[PDB]
Amino acid sequence: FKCVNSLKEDHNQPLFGVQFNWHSKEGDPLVFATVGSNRVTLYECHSQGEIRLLQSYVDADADENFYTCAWTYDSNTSHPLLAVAGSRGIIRIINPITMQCIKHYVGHGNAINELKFHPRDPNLLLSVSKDHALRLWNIQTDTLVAIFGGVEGHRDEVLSADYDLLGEKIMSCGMDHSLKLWRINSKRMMNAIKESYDYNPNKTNRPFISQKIHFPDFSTRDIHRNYVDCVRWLGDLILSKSCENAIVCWKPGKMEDDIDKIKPSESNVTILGRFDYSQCDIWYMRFSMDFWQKMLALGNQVGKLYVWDLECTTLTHHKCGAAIRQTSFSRDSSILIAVCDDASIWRWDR
Ligand SMILES: CS(=O)(=O)c1ccc(-c2cnc(NCc3cccc4c3CCO4)n3cnnc23)cc1
Ligand SMILES: [Mg+2]
Ligand SMILES: [Mg+2]
Ligand SMILES: [Mg+2]
Repeated sequence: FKCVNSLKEDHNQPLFGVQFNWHSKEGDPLVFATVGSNRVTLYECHSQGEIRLLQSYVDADADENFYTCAWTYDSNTSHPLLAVAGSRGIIRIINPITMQCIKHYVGHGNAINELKFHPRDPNLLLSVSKDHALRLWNIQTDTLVAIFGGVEGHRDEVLSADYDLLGEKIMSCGMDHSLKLWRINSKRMMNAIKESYDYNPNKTNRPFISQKIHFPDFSTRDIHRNYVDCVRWLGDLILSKSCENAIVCWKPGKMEDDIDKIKPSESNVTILGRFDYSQCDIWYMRFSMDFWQKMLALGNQVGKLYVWDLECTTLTHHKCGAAIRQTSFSRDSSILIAVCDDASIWRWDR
């Protein structure tokens, strides 16, 4: 990788999120979104390292602090859509063509730390919050499908979550040092999703009733000893990190235990490997994988970018010295974008 370009957003506030739109065809514009301050900005990647500013969304609330964004598409037209959220605990769905807010969802008792769209169902949006819960939304019918949390749910702020490859299950993590598994392919969750598609408030005076999932399908506090701020699936395996200068690769149960045979009382975990690095011991630092899950990237607190081949390399620039909060690879993995605490954006080309 070579650093081909960089820019600084005029708001001068930290950028906490960056996502390339992976829902565009080959030959279509390479677009990425950044989120920082109360702003959402779209950029287009062109040849010879050129970055073109497309549009900017500025939230009506000046006190909003966007922490996360995630792309989807409208199933009927294939038109892209962008979901954003942060400190206000409000999810906003933005039309990226006009950069206008189409709709909003309220419900979480606090800030939203991460948003993820179901890998198969583009209408299924997952949010994780400081209120200790995860929420699954159906954005086609504007319904709250399920709330994951309660007694045996997270006991502190949820920082991250990820769906597995097929979207049959979710792994979540947070400030309680725990990683929790929630199956959404159960008869209960499959019926709840089916019911959310039939719901329409114009044909009934009764509200749609959300599933209250109080119990995870697996839980562990034996991987990390501090806030777990990033979790991703790698097939049936899990990649997770805390502020202990390591990304841990692990699985629930014993070495040969099938993840779909695991009982909720499973007390074993198996560590399969570790990706070690330096100076990334502050909270709220996200790692990312390319579409192919062949590369793993993580920025550190002094602007160094670590890249590992999943099938190490350190990317540095003398002008890049602020914490890299999040990175995103373009769908073809030819471009890696890093966003920083000083509102700076860095473009690395393969
Ligand atoms: C020192 S400072 O500049 O004043 C500052 C201020 C706020 C935050 C902050 C960032 N991000 C989130 N949530 C999203 C999140 C969650 C897990 C990992 C992760 C992210 C974003 C990048 O990596 N926050 C929730 N509460 N505060 C925060 C960090 C530093
Ligand atoms: Mg084996
Ligand atoms: Mg299976
Ligand atoms: Mg063990």
